[PDB]
Amino acid sequence: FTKHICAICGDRSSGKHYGVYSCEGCKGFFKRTVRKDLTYTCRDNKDCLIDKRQRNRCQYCRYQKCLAMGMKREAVQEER
Amino acid sequence: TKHICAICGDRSSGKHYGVYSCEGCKGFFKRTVRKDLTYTCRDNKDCLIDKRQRNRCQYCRYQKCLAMGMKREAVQEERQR
DNA sequence: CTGGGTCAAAGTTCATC
DNA sequence: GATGAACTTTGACCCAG
Ligand SMILES: [Zn+2]
Ligand SMILES: [Zn+2]
Ligand SMILES: [Zn+2]
Ligand SMILES: [Zn+2]
Repeated sequence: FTKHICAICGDRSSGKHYGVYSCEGCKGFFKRTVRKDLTYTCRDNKDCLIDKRQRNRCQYCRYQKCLAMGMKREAVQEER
Repeated sequence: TKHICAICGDRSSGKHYGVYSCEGCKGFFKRTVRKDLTYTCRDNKDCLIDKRQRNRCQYCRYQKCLAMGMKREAVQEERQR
């Protein structure tokens, strides 16, 4: 079931992931970012629009928005 | 399931934009859609699109991508380099 | 009331022309 | 700039009280 919306990009959501209502895309993205301790950089103004269509344009801005909406790095477990 | 590109007959590398196709036809469809490129056929819009002559008519290669089922809706926005 | 995993099919890269 | 073989990321769908 996906009755709520993603706080980061506005796509559909099953509910909270890492503390925030998010879609499978934003969940996966935050998980991988944290697991591999990735660092991104914005080529524009560090204010890129994050919606379903544009969410992959800028990883840096997608990641800042994950944090801004409440996703917590501590909620990502170690790899099994 | 097929290992032949439905557009040009070269070995396909998997399904791309809805059609079993090669990396060449995938790449060409992606670029055409992303950049809104329009081509013109020099002959009569019926050029042979095969592994060896696929680049000899962009108009006919693109029309064949569409005819074989490639979907423009499956090409996404360009990401940051 | 959300942790985990996969891998098809999206993506980009860059040597070669 | 265009191409295409090789390389990387995404996210829909599945697992589990
Ligand atoms: Zn999202
Ligand atoms: Zn940005
Ligand atoms: Zn082909
Ligand atoms: Zn032609």
